[PDB]
Formats: sequence, structure tokens, C-alpha cells
Amino acid sequence: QELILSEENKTNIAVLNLGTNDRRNAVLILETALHLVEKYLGKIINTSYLYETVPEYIYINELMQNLEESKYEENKELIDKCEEYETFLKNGKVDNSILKEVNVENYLLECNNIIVKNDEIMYFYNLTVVVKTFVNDPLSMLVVIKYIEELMKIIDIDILFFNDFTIFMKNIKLEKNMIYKILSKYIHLEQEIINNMVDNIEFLSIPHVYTTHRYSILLCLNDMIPEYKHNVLNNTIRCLYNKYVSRMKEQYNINIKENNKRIYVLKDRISYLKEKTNIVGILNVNYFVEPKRAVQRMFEMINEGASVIDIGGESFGNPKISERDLVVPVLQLFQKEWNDIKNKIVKCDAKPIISIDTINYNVFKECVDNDLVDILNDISACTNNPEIIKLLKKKNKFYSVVLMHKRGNPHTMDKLTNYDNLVYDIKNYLEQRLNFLVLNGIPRYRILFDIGLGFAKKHDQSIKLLQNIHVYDEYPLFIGYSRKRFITHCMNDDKDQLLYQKNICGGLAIASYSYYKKVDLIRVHDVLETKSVLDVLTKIDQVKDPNSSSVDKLAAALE
Amino acid sequence: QELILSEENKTNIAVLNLGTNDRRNAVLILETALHLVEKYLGKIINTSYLYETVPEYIVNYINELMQNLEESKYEENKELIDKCEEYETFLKNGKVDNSILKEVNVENYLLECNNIIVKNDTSYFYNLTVVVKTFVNDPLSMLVVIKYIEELMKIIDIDILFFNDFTIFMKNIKLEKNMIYKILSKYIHLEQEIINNMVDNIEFLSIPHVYTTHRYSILLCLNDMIPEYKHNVLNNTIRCLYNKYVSRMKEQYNINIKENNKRIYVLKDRISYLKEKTNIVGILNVNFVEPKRAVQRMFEMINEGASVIDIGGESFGPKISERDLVVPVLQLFQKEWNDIKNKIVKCDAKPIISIDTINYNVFKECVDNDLVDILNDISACTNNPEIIKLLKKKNKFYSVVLMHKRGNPHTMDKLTNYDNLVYDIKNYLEQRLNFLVLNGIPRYRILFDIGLGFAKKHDQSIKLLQNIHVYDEYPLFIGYSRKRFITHCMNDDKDQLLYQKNICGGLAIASYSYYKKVDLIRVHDVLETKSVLDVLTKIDQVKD
Ligand SMILES: Nc1ncnc2c1ncn2[C@@H]1O[C@H](COP(=O)(O)OP(=O)(O)OP(=O)(O)O)[C@@H](O)[C@H]1O
Ligand SMILES: Nc1nc2c(c(=O)[nH]1)N=C(CNc1ccc(S(=O)(=O)Nc3nccs3)cc1)CN2
Ligand SMILES: Nc1nc2c(c(=O)[nH]1)N=C(CNc1ccc(S(=O)(=O)Nc3nccs3)cc1)CN2
Ligand SMILES: Nc1ncnc2c1ncn2[C@@H]1O[C@H](COP(=O)(O)O)[C@@H](O)[C@H]1O
Ligand SMILES: Nc1nc2c(c(=O)[nH]1)N=C(CO)CN2
Ligand SMILES: [Ca+2]
Ligand SMILES: [Ca+2]
Ligand SMILES: [Mg+2]
Ligand SMILES: [Mg+2]
Repeated sequence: QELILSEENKTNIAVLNLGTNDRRNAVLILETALHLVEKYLGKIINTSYLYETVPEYIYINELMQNLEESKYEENKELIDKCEEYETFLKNGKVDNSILKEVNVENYLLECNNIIVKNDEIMYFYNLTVVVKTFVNDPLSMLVVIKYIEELMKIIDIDILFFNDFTIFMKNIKLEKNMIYKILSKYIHLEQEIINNMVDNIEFLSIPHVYTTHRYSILLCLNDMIPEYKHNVLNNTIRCLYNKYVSRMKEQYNINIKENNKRIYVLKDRISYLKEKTNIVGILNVNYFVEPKRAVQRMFEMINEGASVIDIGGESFGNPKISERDLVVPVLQLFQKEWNDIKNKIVKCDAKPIISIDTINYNVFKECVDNDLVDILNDISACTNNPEIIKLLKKKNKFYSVVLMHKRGNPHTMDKLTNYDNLVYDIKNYLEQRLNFLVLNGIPRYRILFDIGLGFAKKHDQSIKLLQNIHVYDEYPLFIGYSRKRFITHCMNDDKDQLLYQKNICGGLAIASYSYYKKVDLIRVHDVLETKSVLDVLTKIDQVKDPNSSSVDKLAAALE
Repeated sequence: QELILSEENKTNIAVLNLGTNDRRNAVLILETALHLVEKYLGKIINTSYLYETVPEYIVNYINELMQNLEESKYEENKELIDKCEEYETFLKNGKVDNSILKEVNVENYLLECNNIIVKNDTSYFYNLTVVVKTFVNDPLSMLVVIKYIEELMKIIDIDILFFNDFTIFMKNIKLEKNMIYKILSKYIHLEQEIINNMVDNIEFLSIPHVYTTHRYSILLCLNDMIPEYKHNVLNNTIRCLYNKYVSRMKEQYNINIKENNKRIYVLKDRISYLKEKTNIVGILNVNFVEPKRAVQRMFEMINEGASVIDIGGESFGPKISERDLVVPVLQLFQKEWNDIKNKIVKCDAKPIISIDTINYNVFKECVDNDLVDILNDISACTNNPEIIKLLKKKNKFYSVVLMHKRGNPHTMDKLTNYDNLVYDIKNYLEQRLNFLVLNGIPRYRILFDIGLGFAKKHDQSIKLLQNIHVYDEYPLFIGYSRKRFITHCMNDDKDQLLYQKNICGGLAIASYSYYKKVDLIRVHDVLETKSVLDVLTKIDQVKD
């Protein structure tokens, strides 16, 4: 089977799974795996969310710089469709398997064995990806995958699928040149590494053994490929996923979701979806500029409770100063000030996340290259310049993004009000945007949804989007209601000094609502007022003993 | 004339149903009834809530009637009572004297009721039950007097549900014109068309009332007052009867019988549906603070949205008395308002006035001078129970907030041990309500208050809020505004800063109160609180 090393380039679809148990470093570890996969295997065109997952019963920064170059070559360029991947999804006719393919009944029994053999032989942070690969075979990829593992040194990368193939290779152990040969074909090579690998490649199963048995795997695949149907499976990934969840409720009285949590990432750390309402402080430099003043306003917001600061330099209501001249210097003064540290040598938890509210590629490029920002807040949902998406992946870094719905601009917005179906048009729009970024290899868990309150919505439509916010229960949700006219509209009425108060207080009501609907991030001017509110509500929800209400009631009834 | 007009004075327990279907005058019609019951029939020792109720067929001339009522031959003793033996006898079903009217047995009663029911085959009813310790000899005499009461009011229906433990069914009652006069004269100082009109009205008498078992609005009311009660003719206790009726309505048909039969509380003279609105009570602390500035503050608050104003002259935790602070302020306001020049046509815009006092003398003056509507007693009428006597006038009833505290503002933070915090307080409030109810204060006029920050550590004030659902059946009134415990919640110019956080923390509780359907919140910052409620209300208004 020597044509494994054929230099004739193929295009292949491979679905991977990546797991670590280092919680403190999950983001860092798994985004490092991702970058290496991108570098050494092909193009990432789908990813699941990050999940904290329970088991199924019951120096990187310096090593990143010097890395063997790939023999293949990278285009960060954008794509609309993928013909190969579309074929993988429908199961369509793909070139026959290089390796020998076992049949389904033969495959099932081999996997029966491996599960039971390991059943008897007796926190996870999981992620799936889809690779468009220039690798000819799953085994060659497994050689590379395990070399990726080996250099990273903690990190487990499996191969869940390879095209439509059904494969169970029992006898595997091979030439320490054959390993050198595979790794000569794809990576531009510069000794103890291979030794550890020959031992580990005992066998190969395509699809993976625990594909249909580990919940955490179904959970990841249900994000990426809900409709996929391998010949090996009884049903589509989503149906399996549903049966698993349904069946765990009927037969064990367990909701399996409870111990397996969806994660979104803002900067470098895990955030559990729906578990915290984060405050985002508004700094509109636009509001003859005062960069010293505006940076103290930034610090004012940090001490007031904001986890995230949102900075932009355009007006939503200006003679000759540019957007860049408004935001880059303030951000630079912030980085300068913060960095002349006076408080701690352990300030890895205390730093505010910085978001830039821009649609301009050039602004965001300058920011990213000067390490000035963490999050792109793009109110066009990257529709003004999709190339901006490219600036979200550096060689090692990833950046997170807020995608927001609007129509038109502040001057034309208020008229652009007709929707076929308000709630679902806006939801469908955003999922579409997410599909695009995900196709272009923006990690799904780094993408935040924003419905764009007051942007091309009548005030009753702003209210209605809020009435139906549960529609984002599956998603990181970032909203901005602060000081907008729809809040005022709700009120049954020196006159406009009262109006400003009535508006800030009505905002605080949406803070509460947002707290109960479990919104991930809220974009507010009045950071103190909001944090106060959130603190009280968080306290009222901290129940020391969760079923004491019924106990105490019975204690009273029998006096 | 025989043993019906017998000179021996008796003490009987009677149970009454009160009904009207004028919605706007529901309170005025039914309390007129309550007064007339209290004047002519005996002593009111229990009442149900007020209910807006689905029909089960299956004008200021009334204030002029109160100025011309003939005198009762019997007395109103207003002294407080702790006990009523006849009443405990009624509930236990122990025995009173022989019935003066011929009784029938269970079999025969059931037949004759079912005879009436079968033979008997758009606006809501406003319903109320009462227990009366009565000096009337028998149900027939009592029904006669009831009819006089109904006719005087000219709109109203008063039924006898029980009368002692008697089972009576008298079929073809024929009463002579001079007999009714004689019955009426036995109880009322009579000094003409009324009595000729009554002669027909009484065709028969049934005890218990025919529809007792068969109308939901009846079991609803009785479930408040006498859940344990089991008359011989009944197949189970009031509560079980009520319960079985709720569950049966959910299987037999698919209705939640609760949804359309609503519980009502009364703040002044209007209906409030329990749990349908979170009202704002504006705090006016008058602690020499001059009447003019304060009355302006009252006006600022009404425009800012307050439904109720709560005026207090006492410190919370010199040479000026409580009366001299509060009474003048309330006198100026009564006057200033009566300049209704902006509105010669609107008078329902008037704020309800709450007096935050415990001193009998202060409230007496307020009451004598129609300066207030509600007593806000922070001791729950514990400190001087005589104050309960001032909530009834001949024609008015006043509403009362009953707050829980221990000790005084100095002793307070040390009186913090509770076996079962949530239910100790609740049961304390229930005990206190039972005590006003026994003394003839309408149950639907009593609001509950957990007393946040009064003999409560900060975590206990939080715990009480966390368990506010415990008052889902009750009219609930809370005061969190600018209390120390709000600040306890917060994580970390100093003085005004913490002050801002505390007002905003209070708006968080305003939000929580909204979702928990709290009936009244006592706040300093009215405009701010009204803004929160308005937005939350909007988000909840799913109408297209
Ligand atoms: N316990 C009772 N209370 C009141 N009325 C009674 C009672 N038992 C029998 N009756 C008779 O029933 C008659 C009907 O009462 P009324 O004229 O108020 O009409 P109603 O309200 O339809 O009756 P009900 O309240 O019995 O449904 C009374 O006039 C009275 O003669
Ligand atoms: N992710 C995200 N980013 C934002 C958001 C937002 O909601 N989400 N909002 C603004 C502020 N936009 C805004 C301000 C005021 C109104 S308004 O309706 O109250 N006033 C108007 N301005 C122009 C026409 S109407 C509407 C939108 C700026 N950046
Ligand atoms: N019905 C009703 N009437 C009231 C109420 C109330 O809650 N209900 N509260 C006050 C206000 N009293 C008060 C003010 C502040 C505190 S506190 O929270 O500051 N108490 C303290 N706790 C610890 C140290 S001081 C306590 C009570 C006055 N009248
Ligand atoms: N589909 C597959 N993907 C990845 N590794 C596989 C597969 N089938 C068998 N293996 C082998 O089995 C091992 C599984 O190890 P682990 O994931 O650490 O339990 C790997 O090291 C591989 O050599
Ligand atoms: N809900 C309700 N229904 C009734 C009532 C009443 O008081 N309440 N009274 C009736 C006879 O007057 C007939 N039907
Ligand atoms: Ca690549
Ligand atoms: Ca009396
Ligand atoms: Mg593995
Ligand atoms: Mg009647």
C-alpha cells in the first residue's frame, strides 16, 4: 500500500475531536492544537463550541515561535462555499479509500469489543473541528496528529471521521522510516519523538470507536454537522443526540446537559454560557479630544465593576478628526497606564477585556498589531468589510467577535422597519453570519450574538426582540439597550433632566430582565448603577440550601 | 309569638354570604351590608377575602341611609376580645341549645335541596362571607331582619349559610304582616311600604343554604374562614370540599377555576385584584420640617407615580412631638388638594394616605379629621391594641399594614434568634391577622409586612426576600428602601457613592418585587421606582 506517499495532492474531509483536562489552560492548549492543525493538516472550516464535560459513567509561547514549516502553503483568503465539504455532508461520490475498508457488521463487532475491553480495564474540555485536508489517508493524518500531540508534549486529538470511510485496522506498528516518510511528505523536517509514536499507533478506527457512545462527542458534532449520516449510524447526528438526551431522562432521571456545559471565550479564559451577566462599559471618545480624561473614565469603569470596556469613535446621533485618531491614542494611553503596574505581580485576573466598536479594517489592524484590543465589536456583522474576519486569527492568537444586526446607518435606520418575521429574521441573519465566520475558521465559541436594539427597529420592535430573547438560549448573547429611545417610549409621560433619569432607571429594569433571561453581556454607560443591581439579584439567588423552603414549611406544619 | 319572640337572650353563631354585582361600588355596597350586619344582627368575628366571581346560575344615597338608621335594641361593645366560646363550640361542632325551629334529618334535607336545585334549571359577582356571633333567636327571625336590611339598601344579596349546627328545611313559609313587625321590633327601635314588600319575599328557609355545597364562590369564601368546619349535612370539611372542587374542575372539564374567581384586597374604597399590580408607596419622613415643603413633596410624589403616600414623624435606626410633625402636614395637604381647579372633573386621582404610627393619639386625631386612609402599624397593633378600635367607624372601615418586628430601634439588632425565620414571621403575622379578624376588621383590609431590617441580620433580610412566595395567598407590603442590608449585598465621595449603590440596589429589589407580584413597595425614590415598573410592565405586555 505504498501509494500512501503519492505526491499527487488530494482534497479530503476529516472531522477531529480535541480534549484536554487542564482547565486553567484549556483555551491556550486547545487553540494551540487548532493552529497546529491549521498549519500541518489543511483548512479549518467548522468548529463546535467549547464544552466542560463529565466522564461517561457516574513554555508554549516560546515553542510557538520555532515550529517546522509545512510543505503546503496558506491562504487566509475568504470562502463562500466548499464543494468537497458539501459532498461530505450529502455523502456524495468521493474517490475510493486508499486503505482497506471493512464492512459495517464487521466494524460494529470490533468496536463492541474495544468498548467492553475498556469497560473491564477500569473534568474534560472538549472541542470538535472539521479539516479540509491535503492528507491522503486517516493513518497518515494520525501520524501527523500524534506528531502534533508530541511537540505540544495534556492534549488528546482523535479522528472521528474521514470522508465516508469504514475502517478497522487491527495490526499496526511500522518502520521508523515510514513514520519519517509520512512526516517528510507534509512537514519540512529539521529523535526521541518517533519512539513514543510507534508504540501509540496500535490500531485505527474510522469512524472513531466512542463516536456514538461518548455523549461529549455527540454534543460537539451536533453543533457542526446536525444532519450528517454515516452508513455506520442508525440515524443522523442530531437524532442520536436527541435520543441520548431523551433516553437519559426517561431511564436514569438525569438531565445530561447539567454536567456538560457550553463555553464561550471572551479573551483567554472559560466563560460558562448563561452563568454570568457581564457588564460592558461604554467609552465613546466621540461622546478638542482629551485622551487623559477618557483613560481615567476607563479606570472609573473598572473600579465600578465592568469586566469588559467598549471603545469606539463615531456618533450615533464631527468636523475633521478621524476614527483612528480618536481610538488608538486613548487605547495606547490605557496600555501605558495599566502597565506602569503599582498593585500586583499577579494581575492576570484583574485586567479588563478591551473591545473596539469598529467596522474599519485599518483601525482594527492597528489595534490588533499594537496588542491594544481583545474583542472586535462589529455592528455590521462584518458586512462592511468581510476581510476584517482575517484579522481575528494571528499565527497563535485568536480574537473574539460580536456580530450585530442592523439595516442602513443612523441617518437612514428609523425608516427601515418592515420585517417579514422580526424575531426569526434577525436570528436567521446572525446564524448565517456565524456560519460564514465558522466556514472561515473563526472558532464557534468566540462568536457573540447581538440583536442590535434600536438599530432599524421601531420601539415596539425593540421591546418584542426582548420579549423573545429565549430564542438565543443556545448562544452567547451580547446586547445594548443603554440610553436608547425605546426605553423612554415605555414611560407614561428640568423636564429632560428627569427624562435622562427615567431612562437610566428604565435601563436598570432591562438589566434585571437581562439577569433573569441569563444574557451573557450587557453594554451599558452607567456601570455603577448596573453592577449594584446585578449584585443584589445575584445575592437573592444565592440559596444556601436549595430545598430548604419545603423543609422549613414542613417543619412549621408539624410545629 | 311563642318561643320565637322568647324573652331569653341567646348567643348563636351564624355564617353569612354577601353578594353584589356592581363592580365600581362593590366595596361600598358590601361594607354598608357589613355595618348593617354589625349594627342589627350581632358581632362580626370572621370574614373571608373579597372575591370577583363567575356567575353560578347553574350613587351616594347609600351614604344618606347611614345618616337615618333606626336604633338597634342591642349594644355594640367595642372592647377587644381574645376568645369566643360559642365560636369554638361552633367549629368543634360541640352542642349549643335545641333549635327553636323544627329540624329535618340528612336524608330528608338532601332530597329537598336536590329538589330545589333541579327545579332551578354576564357580570361577575362580588362576594364575601362573615361569621356573626348573633343575638337573634333563630334563622327565620334572622332572615326577616336580613330582608329589612336588603330593602333598606334598596344591588345586594345576603344568605344564611349556617346557623349553629342546625339542619332545617321549612317549605311553605306564610308570615303575617304584623308578625314581621313584631320580629323587627324585637331587635330594632322602629319609630311603611317596606314590610308589605317583605311578606312575599320569604317563601321558604333552608339551613344550610341550598347552594353551599354547589357554588364555588361559596366554598372559596368559606375556605378562608372555616376550613375545618364539618356540618352533619356535608360529606367532608370545607377545605376538602374546596380542594376536591378545584381538582375535579381540572379533570371533569379543563378549567383552572382560580383564574376567573379572583381574590381582592382593599386599600381605600376600590377593588384591587391580589397579585395583579405592584403599587408604589411614597415615603414622607417628616423629621420642624415645615408643612409647605412636605406638602410639595407629596405633590412631587403623586406626579412621579406613587399610588400611596406614607407619612411618618418617628425615627427608625427633642422638643417636637409626633402629632405636631405629622398632623399639620396632613391638614395642609387635605386643604391644598381640595383646590381641585386643574380637575373639577377628576377625583379618583387622589393618592391613598398611609400614617406610619403606633401612637393611638396620633391616629385618633387623623381619623377624627379624615386625614388618612391606612394605619401603618410597625408593631402590628401589639404596642397598643386599643388602636384596632379606631379602624371601624359607623360607616368607614380603614385598612392596616401589619409589620413584624421585635424590640425597639435600640434593642433591635440583638433580637436576632429565630428557630424557623421564614415561618416564625409568617405565622406571627397570621396570628396577628386572626386577632384583628376576631375583632371585626375585614380580612381583605389587612396587609402583611415581613419588616425587613427590624430584628433581622442582613442575611436574614435577604433570606426573607428569597422566600417571599410564602405570601402568595396574601396582600403583601414590603419596605426595602435605603436599608442597610442592600449595601451588605454589594462587592468592592465615599458617602454619596454608597448612597447611589443603595438606591440602585433598591431598584433591583423593585424588579424582584415585580416578578414575585408583591402588592405594595414602600420607597423613597418614586420616579426611579416607577421607571423600573413601567419598563417591566411593557416587556410583559404581549399584545400583538
Ligand atoms: N338560608 C337562606 N338564606 C336566604 N334565603 C333563603 C335561605 N333558605 C331559603 N331561602 C329562601 O330563598 C329565597 C330566594 O332568595 P333571593 O330572593 O335572595 O333569590 P336568590 O338570591 O336567587 O336565592 P339564593 O340566594 O337562595 O340563590 C329567599 O327569599 C328565601 O325565602
Ligand atoms: N454590539 C453593539 N454595539 C453598539 C450598540 C449595540 O446595541 N450593540 N449600540 C450602539 C449605540 N447605538 C445606538 C444609539 C442610540 C440609538 S437611539 O435609537 O436611541 N437613537 C438614534 N440614533 C440614530 C437614529 S435613532 C440607537 C442605536 C453602539 N454600539
Ligand atoms: N410598614 C413598614 N413601615 C416602615 C418600614 C417597613 O419596612 N415597613 N420601614 C421603616 C424604616 N425603618 C428602618 C430603616 C433602616 C433600617 S436599617 O436597615 O438601617 N437597620 C439597621 N440594621 C443594622 C444596623 S441599622 C431598619 C429599619 C419605617 N416604616
Ligand atoms: N479513529 C481514531 N483516531 C485516533 N486514534 C485512534 C483511532 N483509532 C485507534 N486509535 C489509536 O488508539 C489510541 C487511542 O488513545 P486515547 O485517545 O489516548 O485513548 C490512539 O493513540 C491511536 O493510536
Ligand atoms: N358567583 C355567584 N353566582 C350566583 C350568585 C352569587 O352570589 N355569586 N347568586 C345567585 C343568586 O342571587 C346566583 N348565582
Ligand atoms: Ca491551513
Ligand atoms: Ca354588633
Ligand atoms: Mg486519542
Ligand atoms: Mg339569596
